[PDB]
Amino acid sequence: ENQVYSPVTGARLVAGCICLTPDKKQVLMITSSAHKKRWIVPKGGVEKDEPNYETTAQRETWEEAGCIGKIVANLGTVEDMRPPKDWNKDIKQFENSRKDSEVAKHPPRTEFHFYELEIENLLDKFPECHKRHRKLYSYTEAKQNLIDAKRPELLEALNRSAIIKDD
Ligand SMILES: [Mg+2]
Repeated sequence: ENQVYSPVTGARLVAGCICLTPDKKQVLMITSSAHKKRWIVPKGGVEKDEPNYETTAQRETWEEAGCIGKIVANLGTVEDMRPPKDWNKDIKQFENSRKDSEVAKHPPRTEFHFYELEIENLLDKFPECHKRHRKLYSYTEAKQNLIDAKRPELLEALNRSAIIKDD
């Protein structure tokens, strides 16, 4: 009941960080709690008392990755467009238009507000440090992790960052 939702779409409002090394060659990823073998980036629900998305983003980056640094860019918004859980056994599923196919119209699950952070410190002890792993990855490696994790929206956030893509 601390959770904030879009007054328009009902999507849950979430903020997180693309945390880059000063040389911009690697990004910090954490293992998912829902899927322990899948590598994602730190993010979490904005809480009712938080005054801005930067606050949520830096709180989640500390709670989930033991990462501290400074926000150096606003990477804007991306949306979790994954269908509902009930969808799989539904009657109508897809919409087709002559030269393309799309999944049937639905509201986003989540609206993500992402910021790029320059890592200033990684600490060995942090709130979720026994419940998650956290590791730096080059662009090529991070990109493959996020496809494997089935999170293209997190890949879109990574691609807006200043991470060096010429590995
Ligand atoms: Mg989270």
